[PDB]
Amino acid sequence: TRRLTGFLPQEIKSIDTMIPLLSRALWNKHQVKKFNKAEDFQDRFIDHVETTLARSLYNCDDMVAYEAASMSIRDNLVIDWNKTQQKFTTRDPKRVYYLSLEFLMGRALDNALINMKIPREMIKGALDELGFKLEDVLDQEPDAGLGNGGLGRLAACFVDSMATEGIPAWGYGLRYEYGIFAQKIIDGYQVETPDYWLNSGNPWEIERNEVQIPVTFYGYVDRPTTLSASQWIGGERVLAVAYDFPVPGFKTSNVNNLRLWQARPTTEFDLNKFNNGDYKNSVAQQQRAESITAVLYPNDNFAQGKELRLKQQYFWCAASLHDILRRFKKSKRPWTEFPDQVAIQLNDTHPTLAIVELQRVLVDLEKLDWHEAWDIVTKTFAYTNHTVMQEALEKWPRRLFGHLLPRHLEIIYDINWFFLEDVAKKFPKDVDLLSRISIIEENSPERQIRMAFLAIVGSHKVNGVVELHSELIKTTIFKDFIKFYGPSKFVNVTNGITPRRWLKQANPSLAKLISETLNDPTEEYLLDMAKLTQLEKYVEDKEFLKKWNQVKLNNKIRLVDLIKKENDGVDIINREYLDDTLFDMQVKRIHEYKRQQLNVFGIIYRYLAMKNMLKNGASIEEVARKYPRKVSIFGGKSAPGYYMAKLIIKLINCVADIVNNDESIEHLLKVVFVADYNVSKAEIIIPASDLSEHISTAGTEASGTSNMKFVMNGGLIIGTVDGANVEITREIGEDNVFLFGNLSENVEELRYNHQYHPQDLPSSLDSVLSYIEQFSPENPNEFKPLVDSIKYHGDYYLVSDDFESYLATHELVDQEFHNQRSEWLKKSVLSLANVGFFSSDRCIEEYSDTIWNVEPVT
Amino acid sequence: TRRLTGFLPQEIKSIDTMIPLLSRALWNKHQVKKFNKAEDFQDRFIDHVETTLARSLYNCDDMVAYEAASMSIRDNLVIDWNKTQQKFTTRDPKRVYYLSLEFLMGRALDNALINMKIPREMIKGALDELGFKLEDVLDQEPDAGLGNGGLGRLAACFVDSMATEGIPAWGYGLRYEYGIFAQKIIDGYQVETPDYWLNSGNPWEIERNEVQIPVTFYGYVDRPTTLSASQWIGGERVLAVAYDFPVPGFKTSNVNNLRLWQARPTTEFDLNKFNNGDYKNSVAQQQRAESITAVLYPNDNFAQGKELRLKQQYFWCAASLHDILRRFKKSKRPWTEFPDQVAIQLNDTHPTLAIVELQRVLVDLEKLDWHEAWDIVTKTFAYTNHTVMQEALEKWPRRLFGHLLPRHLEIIYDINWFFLEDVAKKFPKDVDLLSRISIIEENSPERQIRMAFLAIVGSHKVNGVVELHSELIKTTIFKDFIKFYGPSKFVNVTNGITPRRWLKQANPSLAKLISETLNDPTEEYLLDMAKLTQLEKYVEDKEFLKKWNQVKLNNKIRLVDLIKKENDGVDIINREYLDDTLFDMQVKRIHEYKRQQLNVFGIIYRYLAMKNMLKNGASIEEVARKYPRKVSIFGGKSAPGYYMAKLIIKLINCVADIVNNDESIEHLLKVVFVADYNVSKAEIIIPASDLSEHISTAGTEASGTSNMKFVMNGGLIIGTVDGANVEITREIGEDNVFLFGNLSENVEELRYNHQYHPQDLPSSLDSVLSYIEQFSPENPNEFKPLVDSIKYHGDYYLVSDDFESYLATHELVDQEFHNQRSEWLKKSVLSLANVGFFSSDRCIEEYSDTIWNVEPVT
Ligand SMILES: *Cc1c(COP(=O)(O)O)cnc(C)c1O
Ligand SMILES: *Cc1c(COP(=O)(O)O)cnc(C)c1O
Repeated sequence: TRRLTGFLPQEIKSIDTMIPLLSRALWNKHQVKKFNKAEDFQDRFIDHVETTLARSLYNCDDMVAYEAASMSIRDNLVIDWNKTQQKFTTRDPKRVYYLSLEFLMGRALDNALINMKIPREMIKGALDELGFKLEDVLDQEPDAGLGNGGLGRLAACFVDSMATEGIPAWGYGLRYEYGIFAQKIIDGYQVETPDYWLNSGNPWEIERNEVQIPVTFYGYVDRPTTLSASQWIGGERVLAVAYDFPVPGFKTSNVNNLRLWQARPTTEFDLNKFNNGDYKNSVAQQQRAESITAVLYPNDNFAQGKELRLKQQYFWCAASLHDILRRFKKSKRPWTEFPDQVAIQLNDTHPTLAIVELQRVLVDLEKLDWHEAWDIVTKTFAYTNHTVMQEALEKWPRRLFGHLLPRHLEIIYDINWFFLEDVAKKFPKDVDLLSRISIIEENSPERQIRMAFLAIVGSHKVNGVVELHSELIKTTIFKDFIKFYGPSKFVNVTNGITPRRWLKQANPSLAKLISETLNDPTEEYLLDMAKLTQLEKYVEDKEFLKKWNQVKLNNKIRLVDLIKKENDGVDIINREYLDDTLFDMQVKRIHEYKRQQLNVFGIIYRYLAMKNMLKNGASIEEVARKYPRKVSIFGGKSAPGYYMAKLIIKLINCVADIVNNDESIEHLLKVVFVADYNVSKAEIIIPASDLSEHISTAGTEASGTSNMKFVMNGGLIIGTVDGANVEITREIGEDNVFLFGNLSENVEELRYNHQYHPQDLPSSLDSVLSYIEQFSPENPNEFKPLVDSIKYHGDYYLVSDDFESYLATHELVDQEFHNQRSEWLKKSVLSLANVGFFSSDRCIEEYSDTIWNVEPVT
Repeated sequence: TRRLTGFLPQEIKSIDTMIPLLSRALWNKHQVKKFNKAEDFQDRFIDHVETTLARSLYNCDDMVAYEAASMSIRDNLVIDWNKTQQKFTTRDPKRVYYLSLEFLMGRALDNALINMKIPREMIKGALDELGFKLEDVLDQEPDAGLGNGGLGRLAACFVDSMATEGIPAWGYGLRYEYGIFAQKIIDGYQVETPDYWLNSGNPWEIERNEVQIPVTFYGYVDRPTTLSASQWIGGERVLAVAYDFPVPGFKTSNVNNLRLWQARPTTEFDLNKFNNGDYKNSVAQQQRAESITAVLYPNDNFAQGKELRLKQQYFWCAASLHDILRRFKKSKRPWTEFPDQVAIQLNDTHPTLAIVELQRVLVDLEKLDWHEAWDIVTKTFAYTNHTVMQEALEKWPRRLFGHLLPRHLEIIYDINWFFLEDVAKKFPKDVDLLSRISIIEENSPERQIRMAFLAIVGSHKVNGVVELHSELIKTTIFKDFIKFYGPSKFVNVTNGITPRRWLKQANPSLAKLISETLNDPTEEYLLDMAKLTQLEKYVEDKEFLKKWNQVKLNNKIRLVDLIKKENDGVDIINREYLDDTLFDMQVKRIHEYKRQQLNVFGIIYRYLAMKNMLKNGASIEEVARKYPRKVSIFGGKSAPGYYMAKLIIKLINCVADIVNNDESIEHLLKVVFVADYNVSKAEIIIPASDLSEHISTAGTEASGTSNMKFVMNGGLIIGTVDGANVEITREIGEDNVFLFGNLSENVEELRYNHQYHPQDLPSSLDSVLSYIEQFSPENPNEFKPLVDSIKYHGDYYLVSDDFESYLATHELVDQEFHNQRSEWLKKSVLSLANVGFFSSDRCIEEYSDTIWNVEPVT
């Protein structure tokens, strides 16, 4: 009884003898086996329809089929999830715990079908014989509302690669009920909605009602000097109940685990209250508890949200560390071996409280010496940093932090004290250094606790996400920490993406082409991306290029089908002429620095130029020869209160309404916006891409994984020389990317000249800003804040500066693609051929060998 | 696609031809079959552990096993739920819809094991081979928090019988999240707690996320004379989502359905609000919606609750009628045939709005003539009335009703108008009749709508729950209605209980005995309870009686085991001597008229008598000879604000603390209170019963089904000549029940004399009232209101009057049981032998033949 993920070997050798031989024989002659053949899947599927779902052939529809098929696949997974967890218990290897505030998991079923050792075609077969089109049942699955942007997607890809590599890793996070939110574009505006992804339960979790951790907030420390084992007599306690998500690996039978926490009240219902008619309060406790896992990134733009964000980050750090030390004590190993057995990765600053908490439990509960405990903490953590600009670094104010977490404030003051002593002993008399490098920021009037500095001081390794970013954190925001610790502590591991979701799941038709040309029927190239350089040989010969183009044309058709479906059966994109239609997409977070507005100003410019040309008596054959057939695809969500980002979404929608419906330019240009862009939409959108925009102001992006997703699928980049664009260029060659705009050196000066020595706007740009001051007749000055930020508030994101360069590169793109497609297709094949360094398997190799010092146990 | 419970035959003959023969062959070669053998169940079970629950042999504990096994059985059920629903669709028989505000379903697994055509033993076998004790896994199941008292349990039993009989019936109700509440006795007090029965989901439902009915509140009617099709432009809309619970029948493969509604907001999350930091309001709608199915019987003792109760009753009437007319229209039959096809039973007044609603939809939406519609309404409904005292008849105030339901007020005024005309034409010049029989009560200052009168006027049949009740409603509260309608309309169908839960589930050991003795290996007697009269032959012979008693002893052990478990391993009841311990239980709603206080006053009396006896130098052999070993088992819940009922629970607990721990009486008396008495507890508690108390003031109980449950299990009744006691007595014979106390004739006079001509309290009673004015040292006047109600406020429930009679009958009981158990055992065997009329199968036969005019379609 009692232990769900592994019996220590000894326990099993004792227990086994007290079980009567008949029980052991029966259990053994009826133990579940994994599917070995399609019939096996059919039998599980039909039994779940008839028994679980209490349904029959006559009313098992596609939602039923998905529920049943998911239940069958999870059954198979559980068998290997149990074996793997027992192997690690029996073999006690060093383990990796990956703490991330968001895991952008996407949809689980097809990924399980691909990472299945004995196949999508067998299951595909089996389902079709029972009456089901796999693709129709695949669509019934809601994307897990467990993450949001690239931070979470990086945690997701990693989790996959660790499982493929048999690395003993677990991810810990939160089980958000409602996602971050979900986007509807109502009347050209974004309206936020609850992302109801658990409405019909969730067939992939294991709810572990058995694992319930208590977590405490507020209270007081009573000793009756901080260094000593103190007692936190807290004021509120909530419960963390775990939910296990199994994680398959490609070709392994090693299934690793994601453990997410849901917050529950200590007292569900209060009958006293209800019976006295105080109904609202009888359920009050329940309400408070559930706030903590209700929504991702709760609005912290006011005290209550600042509090809830901290409250949530403590709850997950607390419960996860608890579960991480519980498992350790089954080893019965001495605390001094904890660093040799546990590696915890802080994916960004959000889990830094885990440092302060391990110190808190080792000193207050476990009674170690403050200094012996701190040595263990130090050797256990490592921090990945994703921030460029110092302003985005997380700080908490002392009043709030103290009130909510009294003992953890005490330990942060202690930690900082000894660190600042160590600094004083290394740089005698350097007064200002002590102020700058301190964890507590002495500010007016609220002192802050600088979390990123606490994370450097508590970790044995910090790393950036791309080489240039890494150089930059040693050179800029963490310079003093490099002086005191030495360059050694600051590493780089360039980000990457998983081949199985982003190439084999998202683009099967290309995955088959490669397995055909390179003659690799076992898809071994997904484990060894290095082999894709062989595609370079076949760059020179025609039938291959025809083949390569066809894949991309069929992929374009899928996207077109999606836009039609999403437009209630009406097509937006003109399907005839599609092979000569350049699909140009910019799908990412709507934010002024991502410069979606630069891209829109470029669209309006081209449109204005086309229209003017027609009216000056050119035939469309003449206009089309200069501005050929294009579809601009935009997708992404704005934060709920970012007014300017929400304006940019309305503006894209307005441009689309005038241009898409303007007969005169006869379908030479269309603008489309995809709502509630999530991973599944990105799996349809990315393999269809002819060109993808990666145009942020230079110097603003640290890495950038969707860039890599476009490259792995033969898409070309038009981008700024920033972020992941720089490393893409290194690997695939400068001659294959379309770079433009200013470089970072010139950014601070061009910014200065804008205010204290202004030049003027280019006529091109001035034509579009006057033309929107597009048309918007109902409110002919709605788009004014945007125009006036460029035209009157120093144009901080350099739209004016890059406008002409951007347009010049687009003239290039257009001629390349339409008029000399064999040159275009060579850029695409070579992209593929050299994308392999960005495989998240290589990121996990690097992390395992330099930071975690972890070996696979498979 | 789309229809979940049956394809009209035609639809299938058409569809079938379009399915390719290979799909049809595959589907057909992999269609789930029902378990035919234990291996079949093992395979489903292991697969659910490994796959659904992602677990393994090494960590599949009992919660896991239950979850898995439940899932396997539901799977089997679903196969026949689907067949049955399709048969009815194909055969279009008249259907019965049973509307009930509460369905006390209890725990579903074992019931399913028993009502399983090919067995608990096969499953049992199978589980044990895998490592599981059935009984350990059975306990993991929370009792469905879907009902509360007998009203709901009547609906539950019915549902079972209809299913066994192949009667085409569906039950409609609400899916309460939190039950009514759950009771913890903290410090001897009841503390209400949320009944968290859905904490780990619910493996028996089918969540039909597909069936979502809108329901509307407030608003206005706009015509721009009520008679006409009017438009209700309501002000709030909530959603009703169905959850299907399959309902097996014994030996049938006919599985019928319970459809429960959950209220959902029309808008789950409001991102606008959230983003503005108005977090609280962003989720506000959700909050309001969920109020409607959050809790059963919401506290209506203030406007807000009056409102919520009406709100809830409308929601369920509305959604259910909707679902009932929807299914009707698949028949494509004329509205004039609705009465020939739908029979809707109003289980009590709570669904009377269904009348007004069917009239509302037939007139406003379906556009029938007010008078033609009304004729259909009339012929469709029948009302079972469960109320004795007119005061408990539901009325709603016009302001509130009107405000919440404006159109339904209009129709109620109309309905009433014509009815009152009809009355005037039948009784010219009878002025006051018109006032009395009216549906709208002209009162100060708020006019009420008398729901029960509306229900009479809208039904074609009204029925009481027991013959005497029935006569009484014709004679009293509904007399004028009998004058005007004629006796014919007022029927009786005495209530009853299902044999399979209350005998075979709750008491297997007896069910085996009967199958052994009557040589009926097939348990056919559960279908034909009439055969149990054969047990009467075996009344006379010893081995049988030994056998009969053994059963009851083992059953008592079970209860004891329960109380121990519930007392943290500490036993309360002394296990040695158990066969001579009379288990005397009164498990029911704590209410002054149920007279638990009479029973407690009787316990304290006996204790005071015992103690006094000991102190007067009797040896316990002497005390024991007079007051033999008894365990009073109390169980039941008080309403949250019923101060006096809550006092009574403290008082029972106080008594138990003094008596149970009083060494002196050496275990001759124990008082035990079982907290949070639900059905499962009642399935352990009832077969263990030696005697059960049914002691309400005479004239206060309409029927009373636990009484029958006790009878079916050989328990004897001590009761008032009231309620179901009267019919129990008829059937099993007066000589087998212990009746006492005043008769109803005498109640009004005894009551009068209490105030305007008082006699004095019996000394017996005065001893106990002074003794509690038991001990309670901390607050030596806590129990005063109880004492002063009897002693100074006319003792309206006749405790004083019946005290002595009660004690006298107890003396009888005690002697019968301890000293002449063969006579006791004959009462028990004969009880059994003649309990058969109270089989809910016979209730359902009667209902089917007189009221519903329904035939089985099996
Ligand atoms: C790839 C991915 C991301 C990360 O992309 P960024 O370049 O970091 O914007 C975000 N969202 C989705 C849905 C993705 O698939
Ligand atoms: C039988 C039953 C009831 C109905 O009994 P009443 O005699 O009407 O009090 C109520 N609750 C439970 C748990 C039951 O099993």
